[PDB]
Amino acid sequence: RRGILVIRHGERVDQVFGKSWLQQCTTADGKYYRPDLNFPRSLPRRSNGIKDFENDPPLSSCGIFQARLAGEALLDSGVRVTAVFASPALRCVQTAKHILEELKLEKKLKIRVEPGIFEWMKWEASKATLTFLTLEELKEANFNVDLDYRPALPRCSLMPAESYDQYVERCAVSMGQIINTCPQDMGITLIVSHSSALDSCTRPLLGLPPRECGDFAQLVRKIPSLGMCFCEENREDGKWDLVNPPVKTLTHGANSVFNWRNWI
Amino acid sequence: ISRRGILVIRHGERVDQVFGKSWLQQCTTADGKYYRPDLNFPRSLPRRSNGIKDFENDPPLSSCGIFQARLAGEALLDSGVRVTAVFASPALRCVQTAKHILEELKLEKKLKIRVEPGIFEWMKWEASKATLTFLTLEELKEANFNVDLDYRPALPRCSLMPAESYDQYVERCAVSMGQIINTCPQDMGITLIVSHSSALDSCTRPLLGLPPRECGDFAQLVRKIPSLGMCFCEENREDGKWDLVNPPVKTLTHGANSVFNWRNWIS
Repeated sequence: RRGILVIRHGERVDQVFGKSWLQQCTTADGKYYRPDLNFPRSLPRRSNGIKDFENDPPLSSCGIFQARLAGEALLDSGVRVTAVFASPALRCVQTAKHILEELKLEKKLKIRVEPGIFEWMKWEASKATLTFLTLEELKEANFNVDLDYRPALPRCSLMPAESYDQYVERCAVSMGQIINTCPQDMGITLIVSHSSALDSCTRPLLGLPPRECGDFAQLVRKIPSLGMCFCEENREDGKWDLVNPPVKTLTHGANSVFNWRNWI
Repeated sequence: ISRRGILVIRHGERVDQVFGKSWLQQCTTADGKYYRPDLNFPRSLPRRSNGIKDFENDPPLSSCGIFQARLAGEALLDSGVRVTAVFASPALRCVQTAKHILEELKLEKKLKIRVEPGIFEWMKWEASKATLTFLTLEELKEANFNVDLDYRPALPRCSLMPAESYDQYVERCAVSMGQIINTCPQDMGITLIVSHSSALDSCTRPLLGLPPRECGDFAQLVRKIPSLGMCFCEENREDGKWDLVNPPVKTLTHGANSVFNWRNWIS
């Protein structure tokens, strides 16, 4: 059968170090350094400054570990991946990348950046306070992105004040186009997105109405990094069925800050 | 100039830390083979005498544990420091942690892991009520850990007394550190001691010429040590005294990842 696997991005640095993260890793000198190993080895090359990561943060090292471990598990599962779409958020695109690298398909498949599956604008910041990397920058930062892919919703079309109902509609519209981007291949398509997407990108396929707004927010906070939601298409009925994801869940503990001076 | 240093490092996350004492049962088939019921269980278990049953009291690194060990290894590479030797507790989680550190340092082939029962966990906290076994050097060599087959431990495995007191524990640690520090005391590099939480105190105090902490004070401090937690000592040129200093790599802080199941948590 043909399947859709919705996947949450891995741990993001600001989930661990807070909004101040960017200040914690930037020299007076203006440069980046790792004050803690969980900060990534390096940041990708970016316009409008290091200053832009603030609203579009990268994966933590743990995040990368998570994305790789899932990728590896998809390889091991024997499943066939035929396409990957990702929210323009750097945490998503990075997650897509590491999954592919462990699947050994980073060269074979090109990441399709789809703003239509971006986070609900409400939880994010306004337009004047939110910017993504350009395909060019990603290509330069070594993400094998599809330069030709025409998004169901271009980046500037995202309204920094969309309602819940507009969000779920744009998601349904985006899923629409994706499902019709060559509906033939009998493989799995990856949608690497955010917590909310596990509900807002599957319900339409399942022909279900949007959850009540309160009911929705309540469910999407419970979703962990690399959390998955799997949908399959029935041959004849053409209906979509919610099924078990092809890889196991990932459960592990935190690691709290330590200091050998804080002995006594 | 450079100085000579000792870096005590706690092992990475162990599976039973996450999945509990029942872990072995969760990843064993009705058949009797191993499988991964969650991605945090490792890809595979090493080849072991008695098959699978012995892991119960000597568990492996979780996937996360491995990530942690690797991350630190990489950081040591990046720091530019020179590592000249590694010693590890016989516990599998320790030997695994040493291995991954070396692999990221690119020295797995160049340096051989010296297994030293003298720096094993305090026996009080080890259910050698079941009887500890460990892996043998041979089994490790076969499981592809470049162990030192010639290294004569300051305390051989069977000399560990399953009822040692706190005072005996700290003394055996001091005695072991003793021999380690005299195992060619010349090279101006860093020696890794990959061991347990307790070792960050029990293996550095003697070097620092400090008396053992009060037992309660000691237990209270060692639960606060995280995976890959480090404690660094340097030797003064003249004095010959040891100084407690900042570890050559940053700390590693990250969040948990709780069990999920969508179809269910929806209703």
